[PDB]
This record gives sequence, structure tokens and C-alpha cells, in this order.
Amino acid sequence: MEMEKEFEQIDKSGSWAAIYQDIRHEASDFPSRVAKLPKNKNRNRYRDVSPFDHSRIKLHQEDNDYINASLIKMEEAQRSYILTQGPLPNTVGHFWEMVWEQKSRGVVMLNRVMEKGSLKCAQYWPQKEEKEMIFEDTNLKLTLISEDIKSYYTVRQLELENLTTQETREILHFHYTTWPDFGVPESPASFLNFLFKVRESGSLSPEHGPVVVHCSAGIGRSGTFCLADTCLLLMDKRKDPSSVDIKKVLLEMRKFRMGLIQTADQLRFSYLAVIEGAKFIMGD
Ligand SMILES: CO[C@H]1CN(S(C)(=O)=O)[C@@H]2CC[C@@H](O)[C@H]1C2
Ligand SMILES: CO[C@H]1CN(S(C)(=O)=O)[C@@H]2CC[C@@H](O)[C@H]1C2
Repeated sequence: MEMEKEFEQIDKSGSWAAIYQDIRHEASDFPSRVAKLPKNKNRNRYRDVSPFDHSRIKLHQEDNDYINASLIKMEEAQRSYILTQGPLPNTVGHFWEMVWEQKSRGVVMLNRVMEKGSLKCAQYWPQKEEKEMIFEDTNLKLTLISEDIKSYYTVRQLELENLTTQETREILHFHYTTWPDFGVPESPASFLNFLFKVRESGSLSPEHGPVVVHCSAGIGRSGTFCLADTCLLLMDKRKDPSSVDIKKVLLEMRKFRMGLIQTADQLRFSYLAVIEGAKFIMGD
């Protein structure tokens, strides 16, 4: 079926939970043996969220190459994403090592450091220009260059220096700051505006390594971001945009990381975002 009318048909019939459970039943199951090794327990935030072995990002280190991060490679859309958990106190150096080694331009953050009164990820970037951060375990230096605070999101320019080679690179930090502590946003308008700002920066384009996108577990809000982006790109590429099937695209993405889209409300929100986004692209 088309998307917008399949949407109204699920609303009128109130069957979002049944649709979402079907997706959960059909989703791929692949091994995640490296994630479960005892030496990696303090590298995982949640015991039930792990990268598959076949798609995990490897650190370029001979001691321990493990990080909780997955490469989502979308062949028809010609887009790739790295989805990862929010960094832990003992993985902030690994996180920036990955950004460096994978040649990423941008980092997309969809959570606040504290939500619901608890810590959802480490404070992993510097908050003042004159107070830079040094990660001694991976030999990197990180400096805040500029910060632009808007009503729904903040964009930061950062400098990452590999202290071994003295090479430097400019990284863009795109921080969506207004996702509610409970539920999903009422309108997708600010989330779509944010997606378009990431696109306009070059961070999603083939001349760079894959964008790094995270929330707390790296599957819920993060899944919503890449699902919406890929569906909108496919609607632009194909002769028949109504042939894009958001459930099929989500199942394709779940071949590369488990659990993408965590609730039926997140599934409905993803439909809403793609539907509204397709009107603005036109060609409007
Ligand atoms: C519209 O709100 C509810 C609709 N359904 S429903 C009844 O269509 O399945 C789901 C139930 C839980 C709540 O998050 C949302 C999603
Ligand atoms: C930024 O990553 C560097 C960290 N080291 S490290 C942790 O051994 O100092 C590894 C060795 C080679 C270097 O290029 C990469 C990976």
C-alpha cells in the first residue's frame, strides 16, 4: 500500500502495536559474540543492546578492537551510517578514535546528557573554547571552535587532533536538544528541519566517511533519524515514489543493527516524518 493512506488505515483501526510486533518477529537474528566477551562488559551500556559481529565497527588497535557501534550500509539509497550508543566514562577515547579512523565529518546526538534525572551519556566534548580535552588512552586532542545555539538544536564546530601525527580535522556536532523525556514529538517539523541541516553540511555525503549517530542505546531515536533520511532519498531516486515501503526499509536496516525503532510510537512518528517531509521536498 501507499504510505499516507496505510497510515490513516492504521490510525483508524488502532493497530500500531500489532504492526510493530510483526516487525519484531520478522527481524534478523545474527551472532554478537564479541560484544558478550567478559573483557567487554564495561564497554556496553545495556546488556540487551549489542552490535552484530558481521557489521560491527572495529577499532584499529591490537589489544582490544571492540566498540558498541554498527555500520548500516544502504545499497540502493547509496548512504551509510554508523549507529552507536552514547559514550560511557571508559569509552570516550574509543568513540573519538572511531570518528578519526572512519573519516567521519559529522556526529549526530539525539539525547541530552541527563534525562529523567539520570545520566544517559558522558560529557564527551568540551564546553569552553579555552578548556580542551585530551584522551590519553587513544592519543587525541579535542577543542571547541564555535557553538551556535538555536531553539531546537545546537551546532558545534570541533577540532580533532591526532597527537601521534599532528594531523587535524574539523568535525561538526549536530545536537538535537528537544526530544521529550517521554514519548515522541507531537509534530515532525523540527526533527525534519534538523535532518535538512545535517544534509546541508555535507556530513551525509559520499566524499566523507559515514556520519556517526547516537542517542542513549543507539537504536531508538537513532533508528528514526536514518530510517527517515533513507526513505526520503529513495522517494527522490525512484520513478514511482509511492513504491517506497517503510516497513521493508526498516527490516533491511535491522540486518545491520538489532532493535531499531523501540516502540510503536516511534514507528508512527517515523511514518509521520516521511509523509510530511515528502511534501516539502517538492517539489515545494
Ligand atoms: C495513539 O496512541 C497509541 C496508539 N497505538 S495503537 C492503539 O494504535 O496501537 C499505540 C498504543 C500505544 C501508544 O503509544 C500509541 C501507539
Ligand atoms: C586514533 O586512533 C589511533 C589510536 N591508536 S592507539 C590507541 O594505539 O594509540 C591506534 C594505533 C594506530 C592509530 O592510528 C589509531 C589506532
